[PDB]
Amino acid sequence: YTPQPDRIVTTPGTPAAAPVGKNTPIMFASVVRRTGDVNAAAGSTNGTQYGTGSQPLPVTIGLSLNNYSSALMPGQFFVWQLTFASGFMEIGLSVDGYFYAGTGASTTLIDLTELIDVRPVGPRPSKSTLVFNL
Amino acid sequence: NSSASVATAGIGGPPQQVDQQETWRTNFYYNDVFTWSVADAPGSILYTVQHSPQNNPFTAVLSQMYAGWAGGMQFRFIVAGSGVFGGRLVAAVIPPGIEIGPGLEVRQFPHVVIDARSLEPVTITMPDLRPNMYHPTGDPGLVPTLVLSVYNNLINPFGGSTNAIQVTVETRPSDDFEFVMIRAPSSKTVDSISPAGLITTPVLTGVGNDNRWDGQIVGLQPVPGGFSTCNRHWNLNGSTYGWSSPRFADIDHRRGSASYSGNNSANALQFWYANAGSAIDNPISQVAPDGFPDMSFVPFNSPNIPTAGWVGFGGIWNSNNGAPAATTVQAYELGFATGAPNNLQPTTNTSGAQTVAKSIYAVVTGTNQNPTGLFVMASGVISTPNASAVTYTPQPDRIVTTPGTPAAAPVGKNTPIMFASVVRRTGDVNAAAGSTNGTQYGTGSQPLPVTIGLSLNNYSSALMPGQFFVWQLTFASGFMEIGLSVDGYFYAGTGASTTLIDLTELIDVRPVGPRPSKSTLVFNL
Amino acid sequence: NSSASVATAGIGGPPQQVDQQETWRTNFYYNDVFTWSVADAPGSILYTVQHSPQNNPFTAVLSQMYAGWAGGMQFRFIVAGSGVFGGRLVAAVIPPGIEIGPGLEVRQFPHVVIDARSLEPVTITMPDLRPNMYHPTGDPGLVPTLVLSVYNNLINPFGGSTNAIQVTVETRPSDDFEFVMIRAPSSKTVDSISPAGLITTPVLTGVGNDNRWDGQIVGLQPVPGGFSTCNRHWNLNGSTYGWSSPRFADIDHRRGSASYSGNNSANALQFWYANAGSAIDNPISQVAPDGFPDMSFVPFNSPNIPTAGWVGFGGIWNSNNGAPAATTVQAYELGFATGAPNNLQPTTNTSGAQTVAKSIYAVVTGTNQNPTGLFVMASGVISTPNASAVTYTPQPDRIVTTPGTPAAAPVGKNTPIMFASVVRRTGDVNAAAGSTNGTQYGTGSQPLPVTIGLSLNNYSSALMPGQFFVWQLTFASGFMEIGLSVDGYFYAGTGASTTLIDLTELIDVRPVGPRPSKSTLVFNL
Amino acid sequence: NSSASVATAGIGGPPQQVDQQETWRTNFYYNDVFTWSVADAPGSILYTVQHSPQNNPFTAVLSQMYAGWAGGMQFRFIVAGSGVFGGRLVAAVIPPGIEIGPGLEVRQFPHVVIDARSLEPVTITMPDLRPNMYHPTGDPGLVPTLVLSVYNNLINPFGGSTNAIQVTVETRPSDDFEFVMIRAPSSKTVDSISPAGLITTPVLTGVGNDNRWDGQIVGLQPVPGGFSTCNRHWNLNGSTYGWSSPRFADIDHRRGSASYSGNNSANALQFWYANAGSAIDNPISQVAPDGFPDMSFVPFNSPNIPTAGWVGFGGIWNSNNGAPAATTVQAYELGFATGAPNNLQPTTNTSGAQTVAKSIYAVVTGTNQNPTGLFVMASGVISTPNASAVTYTPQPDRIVTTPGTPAAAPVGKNTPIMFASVVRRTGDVNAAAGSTNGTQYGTGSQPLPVTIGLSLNNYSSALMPGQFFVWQLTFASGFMEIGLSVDGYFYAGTGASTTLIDLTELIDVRPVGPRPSKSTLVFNL
Repeated sequence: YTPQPDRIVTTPGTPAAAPVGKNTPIMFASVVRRTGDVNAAAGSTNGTQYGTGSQPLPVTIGLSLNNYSSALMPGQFFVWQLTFASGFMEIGLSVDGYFYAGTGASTTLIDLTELIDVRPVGPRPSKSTLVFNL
Repeated sequence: NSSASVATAGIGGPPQQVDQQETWRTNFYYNDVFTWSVADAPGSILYTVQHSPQNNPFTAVLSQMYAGWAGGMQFRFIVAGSGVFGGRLVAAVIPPGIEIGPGLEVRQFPHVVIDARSLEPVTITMPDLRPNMYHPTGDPGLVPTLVLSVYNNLINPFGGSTNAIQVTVETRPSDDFEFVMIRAPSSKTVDSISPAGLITTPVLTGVGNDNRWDGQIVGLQPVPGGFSTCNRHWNLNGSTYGWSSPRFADIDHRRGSASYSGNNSANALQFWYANAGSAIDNPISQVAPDGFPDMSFVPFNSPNIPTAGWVGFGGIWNSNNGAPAATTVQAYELGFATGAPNNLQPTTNTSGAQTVAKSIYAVVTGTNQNPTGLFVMASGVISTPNASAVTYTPQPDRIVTTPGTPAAAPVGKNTPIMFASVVRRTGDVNAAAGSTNGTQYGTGSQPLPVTIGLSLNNYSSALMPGQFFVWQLTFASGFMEIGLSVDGYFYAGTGASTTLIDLTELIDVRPVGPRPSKSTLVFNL
Repeated sequence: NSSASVATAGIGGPPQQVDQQETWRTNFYYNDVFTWSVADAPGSILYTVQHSPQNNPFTAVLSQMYAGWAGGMQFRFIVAGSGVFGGRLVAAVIPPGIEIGPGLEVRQFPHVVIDARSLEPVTITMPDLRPNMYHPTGDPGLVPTLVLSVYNNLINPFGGSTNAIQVTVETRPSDDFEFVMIRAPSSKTVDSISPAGLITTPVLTGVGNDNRWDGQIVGLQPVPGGFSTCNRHWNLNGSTYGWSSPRFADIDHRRGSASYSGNNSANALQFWYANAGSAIDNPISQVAPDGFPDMSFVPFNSPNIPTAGWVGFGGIWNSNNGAPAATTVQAYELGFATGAPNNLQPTTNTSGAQTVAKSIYAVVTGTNQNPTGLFVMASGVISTPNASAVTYTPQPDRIVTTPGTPAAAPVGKNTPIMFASVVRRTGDVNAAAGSTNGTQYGTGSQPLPVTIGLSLNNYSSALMPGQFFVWQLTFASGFMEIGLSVDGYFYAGTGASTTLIDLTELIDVRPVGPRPSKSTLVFNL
Repeated sequence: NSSASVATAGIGGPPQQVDQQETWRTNFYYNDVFTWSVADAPGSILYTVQHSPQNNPFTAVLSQMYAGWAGGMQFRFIVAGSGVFGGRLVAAVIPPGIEIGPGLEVRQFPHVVIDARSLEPVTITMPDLRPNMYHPTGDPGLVPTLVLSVYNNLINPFGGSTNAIQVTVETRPSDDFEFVMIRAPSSKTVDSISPAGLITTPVLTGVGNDNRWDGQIVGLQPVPGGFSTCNRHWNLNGSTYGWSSPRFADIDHRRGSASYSGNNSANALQFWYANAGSAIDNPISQVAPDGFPDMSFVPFNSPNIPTAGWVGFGGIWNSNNGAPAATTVQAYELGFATGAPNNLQPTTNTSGAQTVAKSIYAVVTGTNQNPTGLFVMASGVISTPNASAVTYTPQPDRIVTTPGTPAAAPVGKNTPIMFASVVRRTGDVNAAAGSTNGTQYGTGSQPLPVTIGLSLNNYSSALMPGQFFVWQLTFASGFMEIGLSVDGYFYAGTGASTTLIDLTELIDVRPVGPRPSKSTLVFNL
């Protein structure tokens, strides 16, 4: 996956994303174009690559346009549930703008193409573990 | 207080005057059952129904007799549980005009809660939500929806395992409910629903009825890696991609080419072949004659017999004549191939392919002629050595199909299945079989009485996408459930198992009724 | 039966608030009559009608003035007898939403018997079975049906040919019948009834023309093999599948290739063609340009003329400059074909076709150009050599159709009809015929004011897909019924006939209103 | 007008549930206002409304809370101006069964008059003229409509210096008004879907962008002569006549032919073309590859620059190869054309078009191959002379559209407008320019957020074909109204002016709702 965290460039003012309990910080994985050797066959039928971001742009543009300090005070995550064709999970958003999952020490990619729907659970304490049941 | 149900029904009923014919509706009766999984998310709808006289079995019967009706129905739910399963459900009556999908908050309605450790039954009432006019039986119009949603997720502690538990539904007509206007009792039937009829105990307990070899169905075979089949295979939209008819009949292709191998006229192997697009004599599809196998060719040279070939008896018949040639009549392997005779290779793709025949044993006198007919019997026998281990025939890689074919693939823990049958085997010339029962397992994906019924009568309306139609098999010991998809393929809850299920211990089969395609089918043997 | 409900209708009725018209309607008026014979079998249904303000003629005139209606209508029946004939009919008021057709029995309905030996008329009131909901005059909804069926067979003591008697029906509105919502009887168009106005006496008499050859309608032609039509056709859903305008309009196509074949640039046949589906300057659909004939081409070889070809007069027209070429002016065959410019073969499928034009005689100087336009007149002539020639043109096999076009095939004893007209024929230099007109028959699927009217106003939800809208055609001697489907085909009840019906001795046309499509339309001419 | 309807509003039962509430009904509160000018014609309609609880503020919020309604609602009108002013207005309640427009004769329905001199307010109680059934907040069924029309025109005797006065509209629910089917508050049905939410202020201030160029929308551009647009454009029927999906992504077309010009294999100008109907990897439409610009190509010969051509960066890719050939990679001018390689002409229609590319500068090494692909980036930059910043690109002529596309033309005094955006421009390599980046107005039909929400939700039963959905724009100096049609095009009441309207001084946008099309959108700047 590109970029790796050691590659990511930042300003000194940046808050860090770190774990809370069993809750872990998450990145959003995406399909991005790849290019290799000049004139030769790709070696991959789908052309696979996983480019990463920590926030989706419609959420970034909304947090920049309109201040939400009052909405989530320190010690809370704002929570939504994902319902999949089979199974469910809950996802949380911190003050610091980083998104969290109850995936612990897992490094496995969660597939969003089987998503049926997402609905808000509402604001919750940051210590509480987010459900993962896939 | 708000106006009485019976009085408002009275206001709904004017052009009618003969009134209520009943004094009996206090008992509750079995409507249905649904399953609740540990998967089923908070806010998920397991079960929904629209208000109808069909909601109760007694009213369903009486409704045949009458043109119109009005009033309420009461619905009662009993949880099976165990005392150690938590989670809770909400039952809501949705007044008409409310769209139903995952955006519907079902707890902002008139409602009651069902706890999963509940000993006692929980009941809710569905009144008439448009008492302004009576409803027709045969064309109801605007009706309220009953909806059941998961209020809190299913909590198992895991002292064993259990990942699905069931909730029963029971119904009764209200004291305001009424029928009016007698009509012909025959128009709507008492007999069981049009898919259910397709599977009953005699198709499986004997007789012989498979859609490929027409042998006795001994067992059910699961396929973990799916398959595709189309020849004599029908879906519930009543369309086929195959080329043979569901009425078993002799194999006749009038314009093909004949040659022989052995470099000598007499005591030789006759060869016959034709292009795919040469099959003019078939009304169904001009891509291969009726009754020709959906199996690829398995090349051999004397003295060897072909291993896992389809073999049938017949001979060569001149293009315009009235009778076949008698010296050419012998047993032949029949199959799909390309580049016949001389660059001959097996293929399971029809597009530019050739339908071929080659003799197992020698013909008295050979013939080279083009064009000529091929006349070979309806159904084949498997050629394979004596003693030699049984590998079910045909394997999926062998199965020939048209490009239009839908594939059978897994759903969750549900796996696509084939019906296994006893088919004749022949090996080495003059030697002992090596097997006392003569064992072989020939396979089909659909039984023929079900195929012929799906071709005769369209059932699109009966099972809409995301559902399987379900039946239960009860055995002398144990039970299982079997499901039928839209695409005509049959499914079992056998997962990654490849073990053959024995149908000779079947006591009975009964319809569970239509169910969601995601739900796992029970297996308990 | 339901005659108590007078006081329960009187809650649903009164919120509207209107007067009762009683003094004008003392007497009953003629609605229809049907024939009863020794060969009409028991269980057969001879006559049926829906409740409607259109049953009494004066109430129909009043319906115009009002936007709602309610209450009952009285029906009065007269048997013509003799007093020596036995037998009985059964009269039942059928509930709303109960399907009508031959499967329908009176067996378990409330009824009255109508007797062969009766000498006195027998009067039934047909009550309102919808009274809680007031009906709209121009969107009515669901109503009940009055049905008369044969209980006992007509029997005669004696021989002879005499085997039939008639039964007349006359109607009167009841004392419960009412009109409400007078508003402004000002400026609504289809207050008058939309479907009923399509056929009229002076229109079938001498004002109407047909919608494909623009000729005068002489007759009706049954087609017992059935047929299909798409172009310049509209329907009761407002939808069409053609390309040409609702009226007759000239051919202008800017983008073609022009060429000739021969050994010389002069005294040659000009050829021009362009692809189907490329007419982006046609507002209706790109299938062909406007004015282009919907019948397949006629191949011919120089110097011979095409038969039963569509010929039109025009020339090659410069695309760059916008102007004709005089030297090219000639009579041309215009048609749909495939295989252009030189492998031409006929088709009835538009998709992948070419719209083709070829001159029927020599042009003085030809032109080879790409691109060049084609400019031809609206009106068309049939190409036929001297005297005796083809029976009617286009034959059903010649007609082209575009996807989406449903074909019209017989139902029971009702057969689909085409409209026949006398059309102009020209063919072969200084030819002649056996008659001065040279009696050549052009056919259209609809009359053109009907094609124009069905494109001008809406007609949806007025006629039911099971029913046909019926009109009665009355002659100086005898009568027949004609019907219109939802699809916009006309049908008549001649069964397996091919014989042409002569409309010369027509006195009158009257609407009979909807009737089930399996009901035979009567023929007594 | 009726008054027994109230007894009918009166009937209850199972919709009421517990505890119904009168709510506030006592006083008249401001619903709306309309303007009456000396300009307006007799028989013109100033105000119209269907009966609904969305005609108080208090019953519009309670509409979410309750699922069903019934009964009358009172409307009070106050004329303000002077006693010296002549003219008269007519208020009338019209029963259902109507289509309102040029033929709906207001002054011939039962009605009351409103005189301009009236100091005191004039009241009407509007009842239910179909009270038999509860309406839900779904379909209510067809209801009575309130219409106010000018009977005789507004006169000022003191001339044209003052020429308009306003009339206020106030409502309160009547006695017979009731609610039913309460349930509990949540969002529901047709109520939650409206074109309103597509347009809003942050999108026009700086968040949004256009659908052709991805630029930042600086202005509104009026187009008096009309235009047509389909690519990446959408309607309120939810579909597109275009060939691009609604996002910006690379242009990939696998089958075209590639060549170069200059008779040299290195340093040459690359050419690629293909016919329309070969876009094998596009689901939207096979006519052109998604992401391809909807404009006709612009001719240039080397080294001369295209005057206002669309340029993008990319190169040539063969199907057998995993990534493009680098030597080919260069800037290309892209367009739709006919007549490749060397007879090139622009095309405004997709039918028979060719999608063409030519490099603006030399490529390192050319490639001659057929078929072979084209791979070019998502959004384009404008090619145009050095210090050019005249009007906008594309002009209406330059836009390419399909034969299924409906065109945008003036309706009344309402003119179509395009959305103007800032685009990158280049003067050909190096030299000088009018500024650092240079001014350039690229235009699109829609803001990309409106396009994504038309593709996301179906608004067909949410704006009528005769209507515009209207919002009002406030600028620092001045204000205007803007409208969106059901066909996807945007309009302004600017008439024939061409002046660029600046959205950079935009304070606000807010919805005015549905308005009929003919009636003029306000422009006061």
